[PDB]
Amino acid sequence: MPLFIDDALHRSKKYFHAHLSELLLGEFAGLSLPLHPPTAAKAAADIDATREFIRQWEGRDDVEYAIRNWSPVGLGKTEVPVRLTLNTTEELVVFAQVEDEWSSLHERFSQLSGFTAEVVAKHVSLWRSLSNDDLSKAVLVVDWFLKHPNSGLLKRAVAVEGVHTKWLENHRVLIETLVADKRGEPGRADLGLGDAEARVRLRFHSVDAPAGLTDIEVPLSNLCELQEPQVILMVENLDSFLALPTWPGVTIAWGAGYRAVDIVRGPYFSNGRLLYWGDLDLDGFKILDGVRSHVPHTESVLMNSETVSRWRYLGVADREFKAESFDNLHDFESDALDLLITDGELRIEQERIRLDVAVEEIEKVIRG
Amino acid sequence: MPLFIDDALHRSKKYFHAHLSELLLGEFAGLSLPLHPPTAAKAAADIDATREFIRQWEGRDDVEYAIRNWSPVGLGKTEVPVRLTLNTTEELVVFAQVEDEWSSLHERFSQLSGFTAEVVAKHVSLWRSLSNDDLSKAVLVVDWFLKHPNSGLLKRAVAVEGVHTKWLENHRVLIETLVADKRGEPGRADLGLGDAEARVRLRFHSVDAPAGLTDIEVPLSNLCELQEPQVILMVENLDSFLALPTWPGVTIAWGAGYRAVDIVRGPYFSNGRLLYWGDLDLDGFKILDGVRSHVPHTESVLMNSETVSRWRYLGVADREFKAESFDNLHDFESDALDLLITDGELRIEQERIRLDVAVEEIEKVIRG
Repeated sequence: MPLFIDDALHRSKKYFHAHLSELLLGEFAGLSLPLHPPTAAKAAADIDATREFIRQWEGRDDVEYAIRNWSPVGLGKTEVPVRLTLNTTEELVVFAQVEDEWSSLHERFSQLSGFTAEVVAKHVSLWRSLSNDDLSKAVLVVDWFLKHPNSGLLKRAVAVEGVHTKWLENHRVLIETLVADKRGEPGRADLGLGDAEARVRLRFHSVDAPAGLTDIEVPLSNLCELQEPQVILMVENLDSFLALPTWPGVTIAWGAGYRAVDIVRGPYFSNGRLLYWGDLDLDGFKILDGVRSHVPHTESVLMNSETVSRWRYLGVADREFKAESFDNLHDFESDALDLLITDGELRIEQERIRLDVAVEEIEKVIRG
Repeated sequence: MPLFIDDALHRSKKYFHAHLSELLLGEFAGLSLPLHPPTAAKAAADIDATREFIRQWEGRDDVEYAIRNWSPVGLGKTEVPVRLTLNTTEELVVFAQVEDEWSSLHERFSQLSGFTAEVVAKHVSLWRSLSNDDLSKAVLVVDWFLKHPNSGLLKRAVAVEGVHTKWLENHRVLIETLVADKRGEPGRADLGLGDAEARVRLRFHSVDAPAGLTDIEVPLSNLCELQEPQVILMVENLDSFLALPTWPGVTIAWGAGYRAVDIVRGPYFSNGRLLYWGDLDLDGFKILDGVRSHVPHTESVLMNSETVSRWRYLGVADREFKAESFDNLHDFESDALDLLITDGELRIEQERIRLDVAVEEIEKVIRG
């Protein structure tokens, strides 16, 4: 089919957008589009559209013309445009009508001349839409990450002017690439940003309270400053954790559900006898399994078929129950979870156990 | 209009439900419903419906009948039912067809005979739908609240079997009424339940860290176990609070927004020089005002027209701005809030201040 000038314009702009990387590198191979001039029969079938096709190309210096003999259809020998060829990037950009976009791209590109041009061009998609101020901030941030490698600092501790956390996160992939470039690392550099926040809550009896503080929440990293505990009681439910009294030599730990598995990776938790009390449901047993995966001498409390049998009348159906296998449960815990399964996937929350009964069973287990 | 038997049944049941309190008290005044027998003309216009009306009442001992003379319409003297009268609660309940509901209501009511019958009947709406087990638990809970007045304990510390927090809350108004009854208090008793709310977060320099713990979160009640601070830096935004370094003799406190006003009620906060750093918006200044309402020597940091003037280019419009007057701001803070107002209700979040600049201004203010 005949390629009209509007169609060539569209294809040229589409190609320009498809090869933005190469053009910024000066790697323009040229674009050649055949215009497919009408056959004699088509020229005779629609004389006016064929005239329009030819007229749209007349007088262009980048267009090849050829004489076709249409004498059999009464038009005689007529010169028709056959092919557009754009050899230079300037010809493409002026033809594709993208001069302002190209100038803005080169201006932004030139602001990035401190980095490898090849890498910049390959990821043009990351920066073509940024403001010049955003680019200047980006350069400043890259220098900051090069001067403070593995800072371990929170995203907020990047003290670069105009750089707030939401902005730094939004362009993060670009920053990682540019840090990799300056470091000579492939792809994306580790920024060495931190997250901190590894926290755990502990309660003490007044005789053991560090500096007399009987209820503290600390980062896991500070646990080495404490006296080693003889007994740790980890409690999943917070309300049960808070209602318990405190005992000499016993550190009470809040398990915070599944967070228990990450918490027990701290050496503090292996230095004592670890007792765990969770929910009587799938999730409590899965947390117990994960805890023993790091501290195998973990003893369960109130997570036995005897307690289940007593308190199942307050159980509700666990709505999310999916049979999962746990490798680190003892037989009596497999028996208790199976017992919860068969009564209709029961969940017996810790809060349904009478606090005094839980205290009595805990005291029995702790005393040995 | 003639009242058919179905309509009387409906009205009797509706009345029964409307006076449930009085019936349980034996205060049944009787129900009298006039049946409005047809006039001669209506009896003649619809002979069959009139026959049905009469037939539905025939043979009932509680129905008054009267002879109407319908001879002018060819029916002669005909006896017609004129009025239903139910004098006893049994007649009403059997007629209203609510025997099972009435028996269940009295059984539940008899379970409440330990309390004033009048009060129980007046609030029948609170208990008619409970199970007998829920009633037994309620009695046990009432005895618990009578034996532990002003316990200050959390809802979870109610160690009554089968009573969990969600259940105790769902029936709470009923429990308060019953405790009031046994206490001889009008209406609803204070249960004397607590909320054990507090929680302030503190960071220390390593030389001041209690037992070497440099980042702790404690209940406000534990603050008396700490050494009195020389300087407190309260920070509203958490990310700024965490990114700051720690200084000798300086305790950094997390203000947690509006929670700062309740936190500073602790004597710990008056024992030192209290510095506050909040957001540059309406909320930060309102928190500062509330803080000084308890600790008048509170000094603001970075909440001045100089800092505003420098960082306003990162401000955004505060969308919830409502002109509020604050009594405890100093003139330079009124000037800074007014400056935020006039540039279009700006919010300049703490995270937009360069961390090193905030550190420098904080260090200047702390050093004096």
